[PDB]
Amino acid sequence: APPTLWSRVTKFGSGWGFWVSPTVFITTTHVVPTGVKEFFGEPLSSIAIHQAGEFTQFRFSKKMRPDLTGMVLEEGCPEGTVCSVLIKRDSGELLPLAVRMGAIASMRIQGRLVHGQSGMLLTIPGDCGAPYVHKRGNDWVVCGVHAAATKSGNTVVCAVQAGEGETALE
Amino acid sequence: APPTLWSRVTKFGSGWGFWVSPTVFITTTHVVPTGVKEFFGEPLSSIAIHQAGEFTQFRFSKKMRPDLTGMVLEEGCPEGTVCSVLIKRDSGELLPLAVRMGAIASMRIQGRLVHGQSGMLLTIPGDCGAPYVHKRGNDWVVCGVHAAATKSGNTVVCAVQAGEGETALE
Ligand SMILES: [Cl-]
Ligand SMILES: [Cl-]
Ligand SMILES: [Cl-]
Ligand SMILES: [Cl-]
Repeated sequence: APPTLWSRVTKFGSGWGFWVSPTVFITTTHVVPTGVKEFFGEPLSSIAIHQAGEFTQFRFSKKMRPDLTGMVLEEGCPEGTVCSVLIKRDSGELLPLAVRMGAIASMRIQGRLVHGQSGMLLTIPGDCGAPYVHKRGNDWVVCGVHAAATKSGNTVVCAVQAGEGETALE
Repeated sequence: APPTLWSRVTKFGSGWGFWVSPTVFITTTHVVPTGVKEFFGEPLSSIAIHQAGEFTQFRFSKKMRPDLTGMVLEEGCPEGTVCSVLIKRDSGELLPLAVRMGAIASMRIQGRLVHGQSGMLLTIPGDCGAPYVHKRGNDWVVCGVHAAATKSGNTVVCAVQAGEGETALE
């Protein structure tokens, strides 16, 4: 992952989020701060906030990152796709983790149904919101945000956009 | 423009629209058929319909074009960018037109304020909805939908997504 791609990964709430474009930010629902009247200084009424399970998207009225090109956001990826989870730590450390993605499904996690994609590491709770990306040609695609990990044994889950289709369970 | 890119350009209402991804379709507001209860066989309540001036986006619940990758949709492009307007005609003829893009502004056109970008051809009314695209590296970006042309003298306008910013007038 190049520096500019890492620059999209952004501290947010109790986790992280990701600038898909100058105005679009995605993150994991459970890290979104509660009881606030603005995000990044913008009043809530100036933001189109779309939340479905553990997937949250903000579309700001203001260009927040005019330095960035738009990039492609997809609903997960095909079985077996190798992605990178672009984890930043509070210290500043970068920890890109390779993951081989599995099935898209609605999965019960900590009492809630979560629409997401599981994968096997080839994480810590503070990492939630980190993007799952993969390279397509010379460009990068984002396809989920980090939502859960097993206590051991190398399974992770990213939340993905809402959407039903023939390749997903359901 | 490659065949797959052309394949996204789709007859719609009194004009055309464009598949940005398997679920996202953009078109020009004035070509959207009136008094219907579905688009492409999908009931309106199953679609997230976002309309701002002459820019209309549909996000379907069903994957309508699962053959397609997502591609980047931006709000217009920098001054001077050479785009291609991917015009299909009812006969099947392809007529890609080169255009050098100008200012993004809210412009009065036929009595209505239209948020769009003007450009100079380097069209017919039935062409409305055709995408304005430009190549970035090895990939293509869409940045507007055809909305208007001057009676002569080689000016065109594409509608663009809502959004204010330092490079646009307003
Ligand atoms: Cl690399
Ligand atoms: Cl920009
Ligand atoms: Cl070419
Ligand atoms: Cl697909």
